[PDB]
Amino acid sequence: QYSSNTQQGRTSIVHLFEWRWVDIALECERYLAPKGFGGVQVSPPNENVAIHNPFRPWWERYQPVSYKLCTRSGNEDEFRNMVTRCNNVGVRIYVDAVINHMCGNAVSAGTSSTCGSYFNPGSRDFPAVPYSGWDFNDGKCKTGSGDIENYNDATQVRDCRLSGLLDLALGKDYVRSKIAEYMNHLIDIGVAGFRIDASKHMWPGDIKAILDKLHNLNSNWFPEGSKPFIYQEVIDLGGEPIKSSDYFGNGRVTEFKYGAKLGTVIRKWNGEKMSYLKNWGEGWGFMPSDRALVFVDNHDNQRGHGAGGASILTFWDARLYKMAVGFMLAHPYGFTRVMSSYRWPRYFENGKDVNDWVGPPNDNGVTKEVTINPDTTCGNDWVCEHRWRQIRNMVNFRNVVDGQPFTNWYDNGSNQVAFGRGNRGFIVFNNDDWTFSLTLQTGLPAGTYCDVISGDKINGNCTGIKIYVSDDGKAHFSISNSAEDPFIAIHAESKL
Amino acid sequence: QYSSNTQQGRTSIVHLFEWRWVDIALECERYLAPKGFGGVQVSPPNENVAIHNPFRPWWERYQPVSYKLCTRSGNEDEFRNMVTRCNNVGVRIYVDAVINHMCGNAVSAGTSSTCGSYFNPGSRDFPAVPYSGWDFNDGKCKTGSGDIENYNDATQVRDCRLSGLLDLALGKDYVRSKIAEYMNHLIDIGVAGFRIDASKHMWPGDIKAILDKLHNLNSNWFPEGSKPFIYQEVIDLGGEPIKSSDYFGNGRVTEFKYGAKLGTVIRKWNGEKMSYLKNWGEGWGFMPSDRALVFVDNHDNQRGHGAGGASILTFWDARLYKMAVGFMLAHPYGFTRVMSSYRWPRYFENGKDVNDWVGPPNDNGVTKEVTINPDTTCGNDWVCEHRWRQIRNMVNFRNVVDGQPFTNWYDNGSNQVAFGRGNRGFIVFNNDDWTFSLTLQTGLPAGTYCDVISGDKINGNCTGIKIYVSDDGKAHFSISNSAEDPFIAIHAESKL
Ligand SMILES: [Ca+2]
Ligand SMILES: [Ca+2]
Ligand SMILES: [Cl-]
Ligand SMILES: [Cl-]
Repeated sequence: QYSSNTQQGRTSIVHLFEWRWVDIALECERYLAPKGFGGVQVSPPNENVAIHNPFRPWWERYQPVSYKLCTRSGNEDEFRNMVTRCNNVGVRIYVDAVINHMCGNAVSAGTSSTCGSYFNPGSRDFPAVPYSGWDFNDGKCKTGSGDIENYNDATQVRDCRLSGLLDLALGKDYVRSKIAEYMNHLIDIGVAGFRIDASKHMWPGDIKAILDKLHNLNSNWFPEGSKPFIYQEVIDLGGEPIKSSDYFGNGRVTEFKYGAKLGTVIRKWNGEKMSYLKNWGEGWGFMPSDRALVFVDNHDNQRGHGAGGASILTFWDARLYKMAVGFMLAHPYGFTRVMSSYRWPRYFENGKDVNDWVGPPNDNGVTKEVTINPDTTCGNDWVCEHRWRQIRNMVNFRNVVDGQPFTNWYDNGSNQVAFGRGNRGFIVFNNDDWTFSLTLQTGLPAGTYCDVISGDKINGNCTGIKIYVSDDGKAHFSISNSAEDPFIAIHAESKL
Repeated sequence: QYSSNTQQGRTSIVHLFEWRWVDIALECERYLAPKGFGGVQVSPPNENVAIHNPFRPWWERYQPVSYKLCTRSGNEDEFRNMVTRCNNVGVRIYVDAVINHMCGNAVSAGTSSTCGSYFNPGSRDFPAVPYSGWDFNDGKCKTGSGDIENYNDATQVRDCRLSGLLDLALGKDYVRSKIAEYMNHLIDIGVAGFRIDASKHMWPGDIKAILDKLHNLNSNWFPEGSKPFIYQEVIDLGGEPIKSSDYFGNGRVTEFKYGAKLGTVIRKWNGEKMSYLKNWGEGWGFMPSDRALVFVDNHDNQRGHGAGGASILTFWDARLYKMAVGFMLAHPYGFTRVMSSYRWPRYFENGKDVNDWVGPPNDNGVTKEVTINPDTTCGNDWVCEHRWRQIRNMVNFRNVVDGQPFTNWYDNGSNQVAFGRGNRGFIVFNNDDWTFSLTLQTGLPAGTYCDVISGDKINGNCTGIKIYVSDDGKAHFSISNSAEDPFIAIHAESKL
């Protein structure tokens, strides 16, 4: 469950948040694959509730109605097509498994669901699964409201409803089998792994129990004995009885400390600065590197009230986003995931985004297709950070320097750093307010390297900055505190 | 060190942030004392640096220059006068001890100091103490910058400089004696205890070592064997090697989880709601009640980037501030402290308050006196939350119900709660968006009680809401979701 199952060098997976299958299919073939991306974190592919108030939320997909692969992204047919096509290009698909609950109990009974299955939350009836009264933890939960009231009572966290969300009774085999059936169905199609949603609200043991019921990856794209890659969403920044570690037995864990801290350091808040990043990794109190799944921002927290808080850097602050993402990708710690969002009428009001609920760009609740522009950017309001050059090349930079150790770190006791990955890469940062000039030991073979940030190496030449390295490995760098991008990166493949 | 040393029933101490001695003297006599306040947390009474950039900060008082009781609040003469006068009315004085460091090392040498003592930070010379090179942890600190670089290395946290702040060598006896001398000087004047600043950056043992060198409270106002009340500033919300508990041996600890969480619950963020507050206290993972020192907001975090984050409620959001403060005071857990701030040109910019550095209201760096208006409010820009009726009476409510157990808790599985303190008090809350009507068991003797929130009991009558309780203890309540104050509180002394 620890192996990504990616294909050939590929070190990172992108989350094409709320995208439609037909669009990820294409995206895979036309970009993802040729641009070295490992895989795609898809949105909950199961039939969910249709929330009309507010209008079609970004979170209605985390409120299950059945396990029919039939969401706003498409139907099973379209879904299979995507996996098949993406797999044919070495781009893995990772399904967002929503398995601790169904929809909110308050929700009105009816057919208001992405696939039209009937369902009555008040009576606990989900005929399309099927689930019923005794398949939910109603009895088991010890709280007065039946809701999670105190995150200090590890037990009520897993046995009670998260925000009123009907908590499936995962202790029962009927339920574990129904879920395993769902996840196995996916696997048979060609899935490479999952993102176990709300892992904190599930007993590690239950998650294991369920995982153990899984088949092996489809012999048609994976080797014999391939195990579904498993990363579980657990938000643990201390202060709670439940610890990320509690889940290492099932697979990787989402390290939310990573993105939080990094952002705090890039934003230069709380006296933090980049020179303090010498021992970035387990050194800053982060879960063991090969049990971690990192990212700067994830779909949820990029909206402000996630784990990190206002400190989380998102696409909105591009100049600093690109940097934090660049640093992350360049550093060896954890397994990386890059975000790819969509734009929305962000309107802050005393502390909150009154619109952080807004769903994907659409036309009367119908998700807009992702259109590509001659300059490789997207249309219809899809941000497409994964297509940005500064990130894209760094997504590749990671690939190129894979396996190489962290070294040749330099700092100016401020915000001007730089470090390399063995002899295949080097990256230099300047988050200070004064031009950065100095000759650094790049630990790279002599030659002329193209900065894959300001440009690329095309037809034997750089389109951006050129860096000159000499036998002794040294090279001079110059990054103005107001440069387009205050950081430069070079690697074995960007050498002329 | 655990006993507050307060006087007769008095359960809470107010922090008259940045106030001048002459003003606290008066305040004590004219208000504090008659209104049942226990004590006052004064600002660092020692000579500090004079920061002209930005102009006279709220934090220059946490950057020591000598131990001369001579700050912007006044001179020793004025200081003694305050203590003497306040003590004469049963109002204790608690000094903010700034003892882990002096000023920042970067600071220019000179006499730019509240009392004019000379001092050279670069050479480590504080002739007015006196301290010198070997009296600071310069050697001891293992980091490269000499600054605290990783809060995951408990040891460098106490041996290295906090934000460049020269870290006093508290391992040495010369230093412990110099500090003890300072704290003992204070005690001889009439101090009741302290607030040990930056306790996290000091070894529990050092703090004990220093405390042990202290005399006993002045026999002129305290009983024989009175021990200085000790509450240490330690910000611990988990995730770190250093734990609040690590200091229980010295005295109480600032529980920052309290204010954070409560605010999150009142703001109705992260699915939180008041009905979940059944077992508020150690039940929510908080440090042992009689080792805790609670508050909603403290001088630091009320500015946003403190422990709690944007979740911390301050005077700015009065409607919700009053409630959180009311709940806190009404609930038995921990020893309470109420904040009293001053207004400032708050200007937010992408995440931060570009003015959270602004000092107290003034006239060319001279602190403005605190003026009182006919309606009991303050002038010259001093907020004076401690004078607000909703708080003031609750500060007394605590006194009245002292010793009584938590009971008769009620919730509507939402935000409409209520609970009582034995048979001397009852409080009802409505933080829901719909009028609150219901007959609750107040566990109070039958009679007609005045709501000490909407009004008072004066000359045998209520000036605000009247609550009618019958023998059976029941009483009806009605709080509109848009009432002036969405919570009502009654107690033994507000009965006609
Ligand atoms: Ca659960
Ligand atoms: Ca220290
Ligand atoms: Cl996630
Ligand atoms: Cl404090």
